[PDB]
Amino acid sequence: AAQTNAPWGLARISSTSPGTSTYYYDESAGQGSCVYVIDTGIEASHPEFEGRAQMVKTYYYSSRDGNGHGTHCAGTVGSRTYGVAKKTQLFGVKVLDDNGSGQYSTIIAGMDFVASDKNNRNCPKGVVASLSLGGGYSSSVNSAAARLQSSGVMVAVAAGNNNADARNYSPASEPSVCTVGASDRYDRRSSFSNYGSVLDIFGPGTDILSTWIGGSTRSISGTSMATPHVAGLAAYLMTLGKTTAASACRYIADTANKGDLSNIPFGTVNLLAYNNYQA
Repeated sequence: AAQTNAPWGLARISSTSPGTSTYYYDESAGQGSCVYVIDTGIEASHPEFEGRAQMVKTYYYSSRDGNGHGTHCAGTVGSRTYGVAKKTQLFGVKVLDDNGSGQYSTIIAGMDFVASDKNNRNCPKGVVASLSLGGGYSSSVNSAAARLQSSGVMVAVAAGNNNADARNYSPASEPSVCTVGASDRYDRRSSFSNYGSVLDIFGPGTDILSTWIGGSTRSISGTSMATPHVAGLAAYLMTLGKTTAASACRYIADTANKGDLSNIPFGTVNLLAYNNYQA
């Protein structure tokens, strides 16, 4: 399948070159997979989600996304126009308040929630979790991410936006999950992207158009935007049967575009997520 005039990040993930604008992908499109977006919520009524999104858990007075961040990330995973895996099922877990903030205890509870809740959902092609959040190093936060991964969920987490080594941030620093840095449309490391040996992969993160609350759209930047590209890619590849939740991060690194990004610090992987789809 070909989506013309796609957001640059979608085109990038199906291309061996920057500078194109059509997204190419197998029509299976993540059907039969599920992606949990652990964030500020998801505006599930947005036409872009086509009834495939739902809130399953909140720790606050509402499950609605009063911020936009979670809706944007969910849109990059799976919206019809802005999403990588256009037929996946999206499940929202609201661990962040409408200011985008959350206690680590709440975030940990949300991760353990997903590890159990997947057993209440129909995801025959596999389960992914996208975590566009983080703060300073916490062994307990890392352990929760490790448990979620161990339970059979492909966990993708943001590297962070400090232009610093991600070893000092959580869950970015957890070795067993997939830690995602950000790049721009010219294949440069995004100016804010964290780096370091703990990163597994880069995805598009600068000037990313996606869904927003109020039935709208907007372009924003962050490792929060790169992470759902990788989460959606994992769901798409799992639906194709090419990999599993336990092996998808490694498979994405195996099949990435290699050596094509600029301003990658010595010791950080130079790997850009790529779907290897041959039309």
